[PDB]
Amino acid sequence: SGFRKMAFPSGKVEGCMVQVTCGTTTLNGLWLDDVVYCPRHVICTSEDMLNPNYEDLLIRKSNHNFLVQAGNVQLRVIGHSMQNCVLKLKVDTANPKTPKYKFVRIQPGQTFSVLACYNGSPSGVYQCAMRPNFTIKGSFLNGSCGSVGFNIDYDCVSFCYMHHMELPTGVHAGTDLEGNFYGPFVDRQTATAAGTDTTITVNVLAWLYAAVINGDRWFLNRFTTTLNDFNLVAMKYNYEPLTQDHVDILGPLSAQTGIAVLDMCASLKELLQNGMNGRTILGSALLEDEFTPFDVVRQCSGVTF
Amino acid sequence: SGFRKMAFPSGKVEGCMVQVTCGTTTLNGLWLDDVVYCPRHVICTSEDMLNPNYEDLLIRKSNHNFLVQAGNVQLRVIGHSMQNCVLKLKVDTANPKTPKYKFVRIQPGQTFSVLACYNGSPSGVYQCAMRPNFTIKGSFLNGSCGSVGFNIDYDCVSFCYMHHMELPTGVHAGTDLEGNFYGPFVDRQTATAAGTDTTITVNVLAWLYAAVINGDRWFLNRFTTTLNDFNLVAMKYNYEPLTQDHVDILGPLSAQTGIAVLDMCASLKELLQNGMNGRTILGSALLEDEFTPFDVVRQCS
Ligand SMILES: O=c1[nH]c(-c2cccc(Cl)c2)c(-n2nnc3ccccc32)c(=O)n1-c1cncc2ccccc12
Ligand SMILES: O=c1[nH]c(-c2cccc(Cl)c2)c(-n2nnc3ccccc32)c(=O)n1-c1cncc2ccccc12
Ligand SMILES: [Cl-]
Repeated sequence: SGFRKMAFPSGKVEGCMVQVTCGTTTLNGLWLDDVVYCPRHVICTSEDMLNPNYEDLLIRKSNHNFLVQAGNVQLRVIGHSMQNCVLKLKVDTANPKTPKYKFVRIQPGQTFSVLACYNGSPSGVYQCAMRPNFTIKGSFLNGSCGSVGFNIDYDCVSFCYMHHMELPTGVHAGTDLEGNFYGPFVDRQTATAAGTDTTITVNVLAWLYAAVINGDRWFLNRFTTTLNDFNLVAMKYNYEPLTQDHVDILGPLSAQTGIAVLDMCASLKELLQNGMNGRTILGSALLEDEFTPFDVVRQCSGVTF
Repeated sequence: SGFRKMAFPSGKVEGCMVQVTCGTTTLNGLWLDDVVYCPRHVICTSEDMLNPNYEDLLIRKSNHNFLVQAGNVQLRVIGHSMQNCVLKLKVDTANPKTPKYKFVRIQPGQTFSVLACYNGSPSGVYQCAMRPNFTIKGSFLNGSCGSVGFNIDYDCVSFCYMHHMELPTGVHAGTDLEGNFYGPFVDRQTATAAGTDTTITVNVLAWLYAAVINGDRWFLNRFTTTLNDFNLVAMKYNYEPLTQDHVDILGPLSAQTGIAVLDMCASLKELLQNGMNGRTILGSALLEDEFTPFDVVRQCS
């Protein structure tokens, strides 16, 4: 029993983190096979960050301008290229600790484990969700760029996030590993801000199932709802639409608890309309929305990697 | 910016996790140099657990009755010894991935990371605290025993917890890596009562400082309190007393923010007495008590 913010074991990713230095800037890179991936703004001075044309800025660099430190060994850079916002440094040595891996782009609401690093060295690991407004509520200090987010499935690490920037309100923006930012954010100095956010409905439902699995049941009720009737209520409370796919993905939790998804939806409807009336669910006084259905299954069923 | 329940990277501990089988029971062990540590109740059946004579039960076991597997590689046990409530299984091979390590016994209120494992393989990693009643609010299923808690103190892995049992409350109890239980719990079936779980006041104050560092300031006020007067309000609300040592440990955060510790006590006093009035602090509608002062400094600077 129990339910915690639970990250994937991070060892497979730790073995891939390196330090990348260009000029007076140091940040983190991800070393997979014979390529090191890092944010392309490693080549930028703070002065460069205004209307930068990265094609100019990168042609003014050579291989010897990049210093890649992998523990006690210096990897020699033998080529470089950029894939949209991600710089790819070709090195002379394939990382012998490369895990089985994929690059995936996740959807708003999906979660991942962040391995926060400084100077190529892992510092901590925590869970994040990609918010509907395409930010993440991370914990990142100066020097954390190039830290990555990932999920694991069996023996395969699926990298889905590379950290690039902090926004004015203290939330974070970054790219997938193929170099495309999540959301309208850009690796240049602009006066932009995160937009209005919403609550990830399918995740709140997953977490209510986690609560039932752990014995917290006070919020259940006798009612059911149709999917459309639920969504008419959800929109009023700034919740994301629940799709039929979300209902399907919640199936395993419904089977394990015996509570139909639309029955859970009626429970959530009543919590939104009445509040929690001083009670708590899994130690929280708010409805938690950064556990996916799979996060609940992997934790409550003891999946290993 | 930002503030998250952050665990230490688990890779150094992953390299020490092994599977330990005795009879039909499989749980986890910790492989350091040529020794594997695991809960001694691995040798018990559920019927043995009703009234176990661990000394007699261990005498009856042989080295070959302990099956140890590191990944898909089998290790041969060449000795077995009581270590309070854990077993030390001597094996043929020193673990080549043994990190620099020490065994530390932690204090109530201190935090640590847990690598939850099943059958010798890792499931996930999370942060938790040793509660004032010497339980931990973990996430553990059947088969998780032998999973360990740890901190990474600079150049060294500090192992502080090995998991042994879930109490009827759904919270968890275990030993340090010397095999001595935290709290009054025992590795046998009892009508074990758990003490009063109280809130870790020094940690709540640390987390309020984290909130100010991150820009949440609405809860500060111009009232004042003495330490004794604050502590009277604290235990009214089932908070632990705040000691002079706690005040000094909050020194670095009070210096960074410019807010005296007793002035933050005045803020916490008002929050306890009036509530939050529908506002949140660091994304929470409740006061968080599982970040130590050290956790906040580590994460915020
Ligand atoms: O580390 C970083 N480096 C840089 C940086 C980029 C280029 C050159 C240089 Cl010299 C630096 C960041 N910038 N700055 N302007 C940007 C504009 C668009 C994109 C990224 C940007 C940045 O946001 N972060 C940070 C990341 N996460 C948390 C942080 C907390 C506190 C301070 C910085 C944090
Ligand atoms: O895995 C475990 N194994 C055993 C066990 C011990 C001896 C023999 C056998 Cl055959 C089994 C546990 N027991 N049982 N009585 C005990 C009495 C004192 C100490 C430990 C005890 C135990 O509590 N746990 C568990 C640990 N954490 C979470 C759990 C969730 C759900 C079920 C079990 C959980
Ligand atoms: Cl809360």
